[PDB]
Amino acid sequence: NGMLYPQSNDSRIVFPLDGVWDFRTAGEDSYPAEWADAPLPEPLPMAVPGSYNDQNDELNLRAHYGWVVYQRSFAVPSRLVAGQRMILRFDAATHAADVYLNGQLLGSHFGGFLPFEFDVTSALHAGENLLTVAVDNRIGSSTLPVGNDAGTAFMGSNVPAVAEAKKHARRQNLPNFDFFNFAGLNRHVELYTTPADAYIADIAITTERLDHIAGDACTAANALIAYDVTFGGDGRQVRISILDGEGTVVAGVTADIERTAKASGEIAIRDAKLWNPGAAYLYTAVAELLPSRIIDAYRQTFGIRTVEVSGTTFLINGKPFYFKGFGKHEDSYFHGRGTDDVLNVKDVSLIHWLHANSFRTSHYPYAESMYDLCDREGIVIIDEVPAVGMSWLQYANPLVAERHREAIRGMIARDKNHPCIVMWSIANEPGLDGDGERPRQAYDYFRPLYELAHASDPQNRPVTLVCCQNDYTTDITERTMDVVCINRYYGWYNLSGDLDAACHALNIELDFWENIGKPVMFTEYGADTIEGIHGTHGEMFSEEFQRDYYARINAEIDKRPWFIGEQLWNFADFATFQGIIRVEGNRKGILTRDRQPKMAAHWLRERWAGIPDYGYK
Amino acid sequence: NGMLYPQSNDSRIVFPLDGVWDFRTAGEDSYPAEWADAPLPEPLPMAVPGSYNDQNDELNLRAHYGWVVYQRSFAVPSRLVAGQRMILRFDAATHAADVYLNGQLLGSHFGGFLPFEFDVTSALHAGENLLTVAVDNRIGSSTLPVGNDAGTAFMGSNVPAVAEAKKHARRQNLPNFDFFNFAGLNRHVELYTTPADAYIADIAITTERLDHIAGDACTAANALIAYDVTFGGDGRQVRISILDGEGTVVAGVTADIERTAKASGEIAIRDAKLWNPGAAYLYTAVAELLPSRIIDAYRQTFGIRTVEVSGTTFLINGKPFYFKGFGKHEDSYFHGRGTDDVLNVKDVSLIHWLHANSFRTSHYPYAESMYDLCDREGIVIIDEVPAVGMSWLQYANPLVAERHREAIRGMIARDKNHPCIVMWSIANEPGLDGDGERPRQAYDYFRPLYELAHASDPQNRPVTLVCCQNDYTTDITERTMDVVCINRYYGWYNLSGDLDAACHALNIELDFWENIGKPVMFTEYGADTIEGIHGTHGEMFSEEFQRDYYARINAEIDKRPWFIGEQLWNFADFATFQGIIRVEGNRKGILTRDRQPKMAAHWLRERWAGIPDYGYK
Ligand SMILES: CCCCCCCCC[C@@H]1NC[C@@H](O)[C@H](O)[C@H]1C(=O)O
Ligand SMILES: CCCCCCCCC[C@@H]1NC[C@@H](O)[C@H](O)[C@H]1C(=O)O
Repeated sequence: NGMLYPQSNDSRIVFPLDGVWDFRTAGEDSYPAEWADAPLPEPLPMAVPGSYNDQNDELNLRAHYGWVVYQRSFAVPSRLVAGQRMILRFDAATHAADVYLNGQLLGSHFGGFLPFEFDVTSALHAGENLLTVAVDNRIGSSTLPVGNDAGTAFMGSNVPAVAEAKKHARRQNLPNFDFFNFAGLNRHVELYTTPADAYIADIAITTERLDHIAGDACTAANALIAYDVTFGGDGRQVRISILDGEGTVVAGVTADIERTAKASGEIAIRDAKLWNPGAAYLYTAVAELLPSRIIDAYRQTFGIRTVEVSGTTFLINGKPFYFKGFGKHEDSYFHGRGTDDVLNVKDVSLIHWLHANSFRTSHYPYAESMYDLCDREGIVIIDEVPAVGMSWLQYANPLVAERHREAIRGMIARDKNHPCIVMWSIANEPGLDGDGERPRQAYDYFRPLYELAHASDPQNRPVTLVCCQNDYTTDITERTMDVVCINRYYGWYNLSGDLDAACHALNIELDFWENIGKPVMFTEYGADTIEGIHGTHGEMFSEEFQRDYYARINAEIDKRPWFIGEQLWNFADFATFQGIIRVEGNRKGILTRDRQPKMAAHWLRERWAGIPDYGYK
Repeated sequence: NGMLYPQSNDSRIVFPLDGVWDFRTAGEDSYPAEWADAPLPEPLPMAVPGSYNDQNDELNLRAHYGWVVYQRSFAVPSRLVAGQRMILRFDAATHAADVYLNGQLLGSHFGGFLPFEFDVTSALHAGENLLTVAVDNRIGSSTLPVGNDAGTAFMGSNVPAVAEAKKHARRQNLPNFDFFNFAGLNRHVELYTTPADAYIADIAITTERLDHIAGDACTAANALIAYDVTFGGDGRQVRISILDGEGTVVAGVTADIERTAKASGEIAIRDAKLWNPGAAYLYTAVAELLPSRIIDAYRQTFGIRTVEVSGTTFLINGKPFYFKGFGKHEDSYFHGRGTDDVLNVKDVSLIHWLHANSFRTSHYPYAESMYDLCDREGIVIIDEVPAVGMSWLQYANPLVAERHREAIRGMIARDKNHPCIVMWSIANEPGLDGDGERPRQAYDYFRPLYELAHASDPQNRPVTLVCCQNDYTTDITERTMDVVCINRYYGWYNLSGDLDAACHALNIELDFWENIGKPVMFTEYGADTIEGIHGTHGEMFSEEFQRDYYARINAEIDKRPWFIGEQLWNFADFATFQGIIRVEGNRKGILTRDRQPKMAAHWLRERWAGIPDYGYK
């Protein structure tokens, strides 16, 4: 269950397997298994980590349907593997993968946005090893994210010629979502080692209680934190040291390991330095398994802070927080969905430049490094599983339910220790409304997932579901979330270009949510905007209209004390499937795809500069 | 002298140090020494490998002048360093660096585009190590590439207000070159191990002779290759096995090591499979130092092919080659000059898409991985040192001369084994013409560098100097190169917009080069072009004008049998210092900065599809 990011220390080494691999496209529903037995014939180069789709302009890999096969060789010193447990970890293979080492199938995985690993201790041998990874890009009615088994894509555009032509068209992934289906080895691949006899398998750190939080929330007189360390392998003990920002041990305990091996307990820290948005502070929990050498160790970063929904407020360290930010995407020009830490570092700086304080991982868990980055940079995150494109067809499918539970458990197991994460999102824009039994069916599907998210998170953070612009009067699910997160496009997708009418409609629905009495925030709202299109009276697609859009809508939500956040759509223009409403993709970015600020970004920067993280409402 | 890329095998391990480091800007001519002794205070995140300049939009790091300081911690298992030689390698730190480990100065380096390394065997210790790297971005009259000590920039735009304001302006780097001065840890950083007592320090493989090359140049009846293995450390022997593309041992010898410890010899390869443009074939030379636990090994890729200038022809494997391609840059939106193998892979695919066969590393050696990529993809390279912006002020400067020799020796030492490299360039557009002694001074400066390039390369490839559009009648240097490489902008920088006149002037200079009797090629020609600007009669900056420009110019050089190549400027739009002729940088790319094809790219693709690598002229 534990998926601690690979670490190098005196007991452990990490051997990265990133670089330029060999690559071949394969079939729509199969690939030659014998490619695992020998070097790929006539291979293409393919960099990893990275989406494969934009890495070859001779081919049209964006149109590819089905399987591809990656391959590379590697060798490590015998003395490095000797006596060690050898683990091969894939940070992400999108969407499904079969992995072979030296011709042996290690196993398979389906989640396209969460890490998986294999014990390769016995499959490894001395000298060159052959690692073959088949990756499947297919989406459909039983995958998360959701594809369509027939028809059209998301927001897509009677005639007999059409029916016949459609029946013989080349097979394509038909996504029920608005972002391009970038596939492949999107995140890092690495071999790593642990001790074999006994080893640290998982660590969970929680902030249990804060006593006498300072007025500025910089410190608390006392902080009670809890630790939970799980072990694998096989009067044993683990030592736990708490290190402050300077590396000073400010607390330490030695705990007994009890048999499923586990050690758990609490630690009191006086004058604890708290983690806040805009003012990060990180401790390190060092776990050392006890017996020019010693034994196993792991260093787990964490931050001390509480999160609590109280009435219509969202309290971080007892202070009323206001979200400023956006949904993002892991999306960029050559990498596609490939992780890029240069871009992550830049984007975090841009979030500061904008005076935003938060974002949501729309619509899939992001690369782990981005959460570490936001931990140290004081940026708050809503962590979201790839459950986008869902409707009643999915709710009745047990395989989908299991994959959804897998995604929630996987995300929370991977990300539980990040102080920057303050809330979980269990879906984006599922079908929730309508008549007959449909609302009840949606509720019965999502409620146990809400409960699972609460049970899985030792910190017990709030849980939301990001809601589509729907009939809010027949939707009975969204109102039961801890925070109401709504996606609204009044004035863009309806009442188009009419901001007076858009504001009127918005205010009517806001009267509804006011009456609901839950804290509410925007998680999406915006307008496609082509940089350089200008007007004295801004029309749809102009920079001025995007600017006007946010000025009008935000003036309306400023009047509502129970409206605790504004996350717009989107941080930056991003790639989608082609279609009549997509001008080189989705253009609702306040930044261009190359991260350049449109007029609305400047306006928002000015607004957000005057809005404090705490106490705005 | 040897700088073999770090390799992992049974005798060696590589520990990458890439990732998100700590970072601070520092002073114009200094940095705080105590930053090397303890964790950086209030650090910024900075991804490495990458330029730092575009990784923080809160700061204006493009305007930064002077030093910055990088830092990170790392730990490796004691059992892995035990008894090993520990080397810390920097693939590139631009432009100069001081490196510290655990408070100790390891040493310094100048030269922003070639690797350097330090023996850290004694400076390393158990647990966390603190690695600090100060990086200097300053350029001036004694650096390569060349900066200006005062004035304005490359192609930059008496009045007392101006003189006085200039004297008090913020200090900035003033480039004598047309690409932005991206600085920092542009390429990978890694720790690696070798055996300590004796180890392989360098390998050189050369194609000495080909007997009876096949008609299609796919094979030769016999290939004589030579090996040269250098050792460090301290009846010893090294075994050398030659592996073909399938990993089959096709040849092998055991050689004696003699003292500077060295083994050298020749190997005949029967029915050798040759490396050609558009049809790569690679062998591996496995060098194993002879005495569980064994000794030392390194696997050196190579390709079997000859390069020979004969009269006005450029012969690869005895066949008359024609260059199709462009100058490139290592340049991209967030990385700056940072190496990005996703982008390298994509770019190589685009080179195939265009039906080009070559490029030049304008204006600095590229990341090593790109040469490996071109080795396997059959793309020919002209390898160039950062000697750009040079004039007579530099030729009289001993420090410049020494740095130039360092760049040539370093480049060739690093890159000698790549079959894709067919030619060295010792400078781009230096001052060579004029009256009095200036031409002779230039000749006396460059001739020994020409000679040095020939002496340093065991393959003895042709050597060129890429020549500025100058007075070809007083230039006495360019005509003495092995291949004449000219940069010409008739119709753009002069005879502006008049393609008839441009072609007339071109034909007059071509009449000059016709009599020189050297093979001649374009290494630059082009027109700034803003994608989306159109006209029925294309004017400067329109897509049509760029297209017309290449159509007319190329029609003229097609009439000259001695004109053996066309490399245009540039592959893709790239970042420059700001100025009145730079619209978001240099826009002479036939592709946009995001690698999208302008009209001229389609036209060129069509032309190049009909031009064979061999036998065009
Ligand atoms: C009156 C009907 C209103 C329809 C509301 C549906 C809006 C969905 C908006 C979409 N929501 C999800 C996101 O991934 C997409 O990029 C975003 C978009 O299209 O820009
Ligand atoms: C009338 C003749 C004036 C001299 C012409 C010199 C042209 C130099 C061209 C420049 N040559 C070098 C290259 O790095 C630059 O990017 C390129 C350019 O500006 O586009």
